[PDB]
Amino acid sequence: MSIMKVYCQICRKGDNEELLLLCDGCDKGCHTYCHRPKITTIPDGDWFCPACIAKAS
Ligand SMILES: [Zn+2]
Ligand SMILES: [Zn+2]
Repeated sequence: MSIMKVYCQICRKGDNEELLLLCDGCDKGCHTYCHRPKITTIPDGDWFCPACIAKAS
């Protein structure tokens, strides 16, 4: 078996799940308020993290 729990890359906590953004690209997580600059809109759809966007460019 495999158990997967997502934790924020910055604070390493898995609380505040609505605000813990999960990347569709790489499956890593980060809270809106743990990003800098802080994210002040909750994405309505899927999320791609800044590392994945930089690489895709
Ligand atoms: Zn965090
Ligand atoms: Zn990513």
